Amino acid sequence: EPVYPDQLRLFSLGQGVCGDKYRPVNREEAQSVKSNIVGMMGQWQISGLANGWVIMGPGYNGEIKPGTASNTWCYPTNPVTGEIPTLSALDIPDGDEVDVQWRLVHDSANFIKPTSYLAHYLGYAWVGGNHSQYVGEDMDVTRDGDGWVIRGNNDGGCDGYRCGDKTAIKVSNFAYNLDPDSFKHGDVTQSDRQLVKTVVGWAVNDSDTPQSGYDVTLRGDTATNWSKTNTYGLSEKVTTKNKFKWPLVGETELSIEIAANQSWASQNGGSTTTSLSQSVRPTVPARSKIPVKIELYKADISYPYEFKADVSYDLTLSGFLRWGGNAWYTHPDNRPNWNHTFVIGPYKDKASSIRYQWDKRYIPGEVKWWDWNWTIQQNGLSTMQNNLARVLRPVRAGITGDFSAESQFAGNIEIGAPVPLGLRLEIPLDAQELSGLGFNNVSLSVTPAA
Amino acid sequence: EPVYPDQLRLFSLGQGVCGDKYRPVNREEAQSVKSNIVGMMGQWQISGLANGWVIMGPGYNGEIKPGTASNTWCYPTNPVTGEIPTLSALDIPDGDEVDVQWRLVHDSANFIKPTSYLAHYLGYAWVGGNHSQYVGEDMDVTRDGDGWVIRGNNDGGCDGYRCGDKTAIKVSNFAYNLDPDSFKHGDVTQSDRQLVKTVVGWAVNDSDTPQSGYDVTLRGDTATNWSKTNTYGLSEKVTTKNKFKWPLVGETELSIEIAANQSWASQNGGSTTTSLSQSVRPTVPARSKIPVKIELYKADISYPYEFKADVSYDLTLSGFLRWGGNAWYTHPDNRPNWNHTFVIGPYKDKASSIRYQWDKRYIPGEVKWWDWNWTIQQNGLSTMQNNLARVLRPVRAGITGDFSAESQFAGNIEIGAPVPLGLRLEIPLDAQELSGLGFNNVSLSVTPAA
Ligand SMILES: O=P(O)(O)OC[C@H]1O[C@H](O)[C@@H](O)[C@@H](O)[C@@H]1O
Ligand SMILES: O=P(O)(O)OC[C@H]1O[C@H](O)[C@@H](O)[C@@H](O)[C@@H]1O
Repeated sequence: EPVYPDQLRLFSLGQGVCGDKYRPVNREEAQSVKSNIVGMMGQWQISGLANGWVIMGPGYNGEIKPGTASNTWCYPTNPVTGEIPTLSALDIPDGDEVDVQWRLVHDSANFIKPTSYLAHYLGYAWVGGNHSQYVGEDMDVTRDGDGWVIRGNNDGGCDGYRCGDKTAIKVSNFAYNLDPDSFKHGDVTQSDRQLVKTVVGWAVNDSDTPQSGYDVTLRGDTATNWSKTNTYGLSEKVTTKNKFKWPLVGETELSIEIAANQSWASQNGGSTTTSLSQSVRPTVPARSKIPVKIELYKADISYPYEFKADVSYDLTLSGFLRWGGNAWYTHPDNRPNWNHTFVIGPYKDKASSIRYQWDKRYIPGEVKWWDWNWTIQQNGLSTMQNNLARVLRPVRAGITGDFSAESQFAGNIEIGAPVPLGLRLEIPLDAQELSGLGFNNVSLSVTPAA
Repeated sequence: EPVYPDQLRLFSLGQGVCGDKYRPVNREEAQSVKSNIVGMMGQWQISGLANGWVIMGPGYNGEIKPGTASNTWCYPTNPVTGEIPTLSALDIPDGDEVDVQWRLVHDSANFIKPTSYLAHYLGYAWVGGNHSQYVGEDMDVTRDGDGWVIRGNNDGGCDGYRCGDKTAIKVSNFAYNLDPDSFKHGDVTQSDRQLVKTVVGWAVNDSDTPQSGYDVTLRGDTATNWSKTNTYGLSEKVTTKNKFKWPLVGETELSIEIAANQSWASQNGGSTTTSLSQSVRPTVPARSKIPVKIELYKADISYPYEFKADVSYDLTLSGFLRWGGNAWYTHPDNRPNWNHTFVIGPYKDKASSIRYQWDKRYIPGEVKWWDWNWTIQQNGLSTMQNNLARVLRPVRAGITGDFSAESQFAGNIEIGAPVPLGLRLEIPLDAQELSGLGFNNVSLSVTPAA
């Protein structure tokens, strides 16, 4: 009965019209998940709803009001019910890699219990230590190269058929993707925008024609010099998927690009040369000159910073599958030894994706791995939704350090009131002082706007 | 010449087909704005791109690959160009409201210049004081009953036609919206999650056939206590637009609801009954009892928290429009007194929103206030873009203080494997003892899942 916004589909077939298998979303349903729908919309997008209503984009504040639209937000006549909720992220503060993983995989409520449950619901046998009669208790977490293994304790002996063969949950292949958008910074340790030099003068119009087609344009270059630290080692293994420019704090401007596919901890500063470029379209009255000034600045900035890195890992379940109750699509009854890897994080393929397999579980052709319906048959839709929501809970780790920059730049060429006496400049540029100041190859040139 | 996510439109018109005036987005362009496109997509939606490529929705990690789809992501053959960039937030350090307003309107480079320039680009006369030849200089900032007034110093004489009639920029109707997603916190002052009692016992199936039709259900209730402080008083005037759950720090799951349209400072919390209602539908074999166990915990967390509140305000330009040079759509030529207000912040209506006007500038019927194509022609596109980008640059204020919570709760009901001898329970519950631990009206009962 809840509308799942991740199942909406937009059609462009004319007023109130959906493609085969879809039907228009109504004003009340769209109200119930309103921020999800708007967030799936373009700034000024206006899309239709049932029965003469439209929802508007974030630029209009996601307003729902009567109106007509040739494109319509639609919802399946046969939606997939019982989606797996997405829980709030679990944030792990910055530390060394081993310590960050440890806080993750040794957490009984958020990792050991959920994943052991998962094993157990799929029919994996013996998911717990010998010191508990409950699933995912008495579980030893031990290092395995760059990951970990969690497996019931095996001290002393046991009963049960093959009871010594505990199921293992191997956590490996951790990756950490830094999210630029998660940037945050503590108090500005140091800040100041300092007027270093002013370049001042005149542009004259020596002619009868009121000159006004020309750009006047500053050129030249300077440096941004920056550095950062990394408080812990996890930074050695952290990357960012796409390059981004270091974010703007306050009234400064830097040219720092962080690069993709390269250690966070191996990008600790350096000197990139920003570029001077300002232009200005002045209109100059009948044989008059105009005052012209360009302010040159240096700026320092420094603060502690925090980004968050999305942690992903592979979870491999290994053990035998029980006679007369397991969830492999072929329902083997011979207790074969099994190994399956689920990718916990960004999707890699169908076989390794609980979300895919679960969302498609009513499509017979798609069921080539686990039989999720069987697990619902066993435990109820509820229990599975909540277990899987926990298993899939997003994990982030804090990546921290101190940041520091200084850069130089030029303000906008500023233009004054025209006073009376193909445009001409009279704005002295002391190449040598500027160069001494750090402003190199500076040049002022006049050229046409068309 | 980047692709503007805003101008993307999805068409469902068969493989490869766009609506008139649009063209398919190619795989390189999809790639450059991937997260934008993916965020407009159903979980498993697959959508066409140029030349037999497709992009897949978030469930598939935004993957781009060869494929066919009957809907297509398109882009205009003639896009609207020069979108006003969106700069990162200007961050004002927490203070009283008077401190936050003071800091904002007195900021020359971030407020006085850009607003002064904007008024000058629109044709307002004399945006500047007597003691400077430049726009947005020698500007007095005075208080006008409530908000502010920025206006050229008018002391001693001035030259120029009508030069005593200085344009004024007034700041007023401030508001402050807490952005929940801007959360960060300081040192996690104190944390801990402690077992206070284990309830154990049995559930019996005395009947001859297996039993799967009963929920075993825990009831009762516990208090949750949380408190927050407010370092400053801007907090009295902050609101959130929508309710949100206090965020999850640490491992701890606590339930807290910040309500909309209610002062931040008015919600420092207190004590809130939460229920322990919990349920499980076990399957007990013929003639058997399962071991049962419920764990009871207390947890507490505390820390300095920090959220950012968006500052929004009305910006009113008052002065006369120059003869032979203004942006009002009718281009008046009689130096009329003009007052116009823009809403710097969430959209309210067309007249008072720069972004809307800017973006719709090429629709002659939508030009009923300012002529932004004329501003572009007069000053150049880069210059207006950069100017408007400074005037629309988000301003935020830090909302800080201390957070603390105590909570009690039960782990899920756990079930052991069936051992041989609706459904019967022998699980002790000492009314008193439990109450002394902060667990009230505790009960365990069995009912039909129907
Ligand atoms: O019934 P199966 O397939 O042999 O499972 C073998 C074992 O699996 C589970 O882990 C437990 O219930 C054991 O007591 C059981 O004997
Ligand atoms: O005569 P107008 O064009 O109405 O403008 C009057 C004055 O306005 C502006 O502030 C300046 O450009 C002046 O040089 C001009 O004299």
